[PDB]
Amino acid sequence: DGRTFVVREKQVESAYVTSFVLVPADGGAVLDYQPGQYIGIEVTPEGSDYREIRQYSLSHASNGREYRISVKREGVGSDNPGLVSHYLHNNVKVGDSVKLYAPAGDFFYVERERPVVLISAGVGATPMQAILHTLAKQNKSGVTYLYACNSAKEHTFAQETAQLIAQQGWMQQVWYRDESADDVLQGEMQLAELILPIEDGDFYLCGPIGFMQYVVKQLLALGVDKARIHYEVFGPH
Amino acid sequence: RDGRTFVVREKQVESAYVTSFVLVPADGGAVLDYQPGQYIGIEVTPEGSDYREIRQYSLSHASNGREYRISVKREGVGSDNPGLVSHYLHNNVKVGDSVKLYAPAGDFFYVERERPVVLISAGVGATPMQAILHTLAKQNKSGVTYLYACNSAKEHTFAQETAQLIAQQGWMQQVWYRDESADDVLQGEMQLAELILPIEDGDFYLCGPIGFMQYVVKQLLALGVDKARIHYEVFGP
Ligand SMILES: Cc1cc2nc3c(=O)[nH]c(=O)nc-3n(C[C@H](O)[C@H](O)[C@H](O)COP(=O)(O)OP(=O)(O)OC[C@H]3O[C@@H](n4cnc5c(N)ncnc54)[C@H](O)[C@@H]3O)c2cc1C
Ligand SMILES: Cc1cc2nc3c(=O)[nH]c(=O)nc-3n(C[C@H](O)[C@H](O)[C@H](O)COP(=O)(O)OP(=O)(O)OC[C@H]3O[C@@H](n4cnc5c(N)ncnc54)[C@H](O)[C@@H]3O)c2cc1C
Ligand SMILES: [Cl-]
Ligand SMILES: [Cl-]
Ligand SMILES: [Cl-]
Ligand SMILES: [Cl-]
Ligand SMILES: [Cl-]
Repeated sequence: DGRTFVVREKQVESAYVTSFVLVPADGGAVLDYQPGQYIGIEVTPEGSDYREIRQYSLSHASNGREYRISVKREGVGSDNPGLVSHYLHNNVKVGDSVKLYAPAGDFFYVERERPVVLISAGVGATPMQAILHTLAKQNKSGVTYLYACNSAKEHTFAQETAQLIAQQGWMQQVWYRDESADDVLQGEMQLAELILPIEDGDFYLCGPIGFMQYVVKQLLALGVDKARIHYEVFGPH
Repeated sequence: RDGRTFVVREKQVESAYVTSFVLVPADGGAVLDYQPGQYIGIEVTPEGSDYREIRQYSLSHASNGREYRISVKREGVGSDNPGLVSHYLHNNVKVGDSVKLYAPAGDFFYVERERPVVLISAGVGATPMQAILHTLAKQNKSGVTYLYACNSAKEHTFAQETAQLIAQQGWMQQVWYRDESADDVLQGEMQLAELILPIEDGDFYLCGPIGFMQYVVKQLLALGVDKARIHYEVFGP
C-alpha cells in the first residue's frame, strides 16, 4: 500500500501549529511536487466510524525522501474542535501511520526571474515555507517575506525562517497583532511604509480570507496587476 | 542567582501531554556530564510576569557533552490550576527561544553493577528511564527489561524510540494501558507476579507518582526483591 506513511518526526512550530515529517512505510514513495502544493491525509478519528481526509500544504522543499506538513489545532478551546487536526495533534504519534494521497494543487511558485513577495498570516505560512526552502536551494535573489501572527507564541517557523533570511540575504517583516517585540511591528499588517517591488514582483498570498481579501484589494489598488497576484485558501475561511 | 542560558534547538511531541526539548548552551562549548537518571533545573517567568519559577526536569537522553534533552508533561490539563511552568514551556517557549538552566543533580541514577536490570515506570516517570535506556544501549548492556504503564495509546511516551532501542539491543519490554486494550499490551494495572523477572539478582529502577511507586515496591518486596536492589525516584502528582 503506497498510501501508507509513517510519522518520523513531530515538531512543535508554535502554540497551535505542529509539524509532521512523513515517510513511506509500505513500499510507497515520495513523489516530486511544486512548492505551494498539498497532499491529502487520511485518518480515522477516535469514536468516529469513518475515515476522514484533509488537505495539508507541504511545508518544506521537495527532496524525494520525506514530506513535511504543518497542522494548526483548529477550533481550540471552542464549541467544535476540528476533527482531524485534533486527532493528529493528540493521537498520531511518531511511529504511527496515516494514509497519504499524492501532491496536487493549482497554487505553486513559478520561476519568472522577477522579484518575489511572500505574504501570509497564521498557518497560511505553510506553503510559503515550502517556497522559501525551494528558493533557498535555488539561490534566488530578490525575495521578501511578510508575515503576520497574533503574538510571539503563535510565530510559526520563527527561527527556521530567520536563519534562511539571513543566510540568503533576503528581507522579512513580521507583525504581532496583540503585543510588541523588537524588529516586529505591532498591529495588523501595514503595507505602505516599506519598500516593495510593485512594478515587477510576483506576490504570493496565503491566510484567512479576511486577512487576504484585504491585501488582495490592496495590491490591485497599488498598481500590481492581478496576473501578478497569486493566492491560496484553506477553504472558505 | 541563575545558572546558565540555553536555547531550544528542538521541540518534539512525544505523546498527548509530553513534549521534549533539546537544549544547547547559548555559549557554545561543552555542557556538564551527568549520570542517567539525574535532572536539571529549568527557570522561567510565566506570562503572569511577576516572579520566576524553577522546576526539576529529568534528562531523557544519554550524556554526550553537547546538548540536553528533557521531556515535559503538561500538568493539570482540564483542572482549575494548569501547571504554570509546564504550560509555559509547551505554549510559549519555541524553537530558537531561550531559558535559564541549572546544572545536573540528583541521587537517583543508574550504576553499573553487572546485574540484570529492570526499569519500571508510569506516565512521565519514563523520562529518566529513557536516559538510562540510551546509556545502556551505548554500552551494549545485555539483560535489560523495560516495564511501562500509561493510560492509553495516545499517552504512550517514547513508544517508537523505545521500540527501536529494544529491537536493536535484544531487550525485553511489556507495556500496560490503564484505559484500553491494544495489540501486544496488557490492559489494566501493572501486575508483576506472573512475569519472568530477575528477582534474586536484578537491579530494579523505578520512577513515577507516589501511588504507582508504592504499588510497585510492595509487589517487588512480596516477590522477594531485597530492598538494597530497589532504586527509585518519585515525581507525580
Ligand atoms: C489546499 C488546502 C491546504 C491546506 N493546508 C493546510 C495546512 O497547511 N495546515 C493546516 O493546518 N490546515 C490546512 N488546511 C485546512 C485543513 O485541510 C482542514 O480543513 C483543517 O485542518 C480542519 O480540519 P478538521 O478536521 O480539524 O476540522 P473539521 O472538523 O473538519 O472542521 C472544523 C470546524 O470548524 C469549521 N472549519 C472547518 N474547516 C475549517 C478550516 N480549514 N479553518 C477554519 N475553520 C474550519 C468547520 O465548520 C467545522 O465545524 C488546508 C486546506 C486546504 C483546502
Ligand atoms: C526529581 C524530579 C524530576 C522531575 N522530572 C520531571 C520530568 O522529567 N518531566 C516532567 O514533566 N516533570 C518532572 N518533574 C515535575 C516537575 O518539576 C514539576 O513539578 C511539574 O512540571 C509541575 O510544575 P508546574 O509549574 O507546571 O505546575 P505547578 O504550577 O507547580 O502546579 C503543581 C500542582 O499543584 C496544583 N496547583 C497549582 N496551583 C494551585 C493553586 N493555586 N491551588 C491549588 N492547586 C494548585 C497544580 O494543579 C499542579 O497539580 C520532576 C520533579 C522532580 C522532583
Ligand atoms: Cl490561522
Ligand atoms: Cl483569533
Ligand atoms: Cl527568547
Ligand atoms: Cl555500589
Ligand atoms: Cl497508568
